[PDB]
Amino acid sequence: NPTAEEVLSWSQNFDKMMKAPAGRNLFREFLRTEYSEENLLFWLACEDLKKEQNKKVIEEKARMIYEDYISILSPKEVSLDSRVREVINRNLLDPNPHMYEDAQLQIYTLMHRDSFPRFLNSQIYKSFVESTAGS
Ligand SMILES: [Ca+2]
Ligand SMILES: [Ca+2]
Repeated sequence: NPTAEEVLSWSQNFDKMMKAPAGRNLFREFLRTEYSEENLLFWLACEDLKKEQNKKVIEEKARMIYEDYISILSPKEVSLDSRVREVINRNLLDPNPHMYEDAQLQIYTLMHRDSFPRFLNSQIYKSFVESTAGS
């Protein structure tokens, strides 16, 4: 169960927050307030895919990820460099569970550099810290 001090410690360590299930859930709540939650949803989907070996499951999950977050027509599309997308598009024709690893790192970095600082300045972050303090 995350304490006030744990929630506060995340302000100096994005990696620590992202390792914590509560860190990811609290961050997600914030991201939805600024309509950038697709980045984290994609990141989580990629984490889940990496744990699969069954070919049908890999195919179905890889294609779902593409359709939800990669296709230029998806409403939950994430922002990726053209070289990353090119390699994804080739891999889509023969899916493997590591095919989103580069895109995952790109989106992690985006979250770290762009939305994370805004999280730390948000009233919702203040309220998270204060909701777990026993004062
Ligand atoms: Ca959005
Ligand atoms: Ca396999």
